[PDB]
Formats: sequence, C-alpha cells, structure tokens
Amino acid sequence: KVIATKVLGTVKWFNVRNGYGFINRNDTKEDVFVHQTAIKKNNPRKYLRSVGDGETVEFDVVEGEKGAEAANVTGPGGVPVQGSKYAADR
RNA sequence: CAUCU
Ligand SMILES: [Zn+2]
Repeated sequence: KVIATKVLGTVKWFNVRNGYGFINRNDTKEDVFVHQTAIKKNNPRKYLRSVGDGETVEFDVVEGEKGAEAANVTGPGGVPVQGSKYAADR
C-alpha cells in the first residue's frame, strides 16, 4: 500500500549487519526506514543486499509493519543500487 | 524489520 511513488532519497546510514537503515527523502527531508529485503535492484557485484551512505536512491514509501518503510529501492531510473562500503565484491 | 555506529 503506497504513500508516495518514485521519490528520490539520500541514504542516511545503513548497517549491513543489522540489515536495515534510513533513507532521507530529497522529497520531504523526512527519514524513511529501509530493510534489506526492500532492495529491488541490488548491485550484482556485491554478495549481500545493502545501500551505501550518501547514495541516491529511487523508492516508494509504503505502509509497513510498524509504520512507513521504503520499498522497491533502486538507483535513479531503476538502475541497480550502489550498495554499502562494507558489503564485499564478488 | 525501527535511528545502528
Ligand atoms: Zn517491513
């Protein structure tokens, strides 16, 4: 269930271990929760699913289990996300 | 899967 569509955001921080983090909406300057499984287009050259700090993503703000969460996170245009510094190359 | 370092 969608609150906002194809909104652009700047990833605030993402702990690759915990499997979640926050995306700051360029849209509204609000922080939005993001979980590893919401990453629709992951970097094919990284083992794990992650986003990197300072990275610009395109996502949907959906209603989640405990309030709003990000969904179908991709890069701008739908390109694969870049992924975290701490996720390893294949 | 809720503000981690
Ligand atoms: Zn969720």
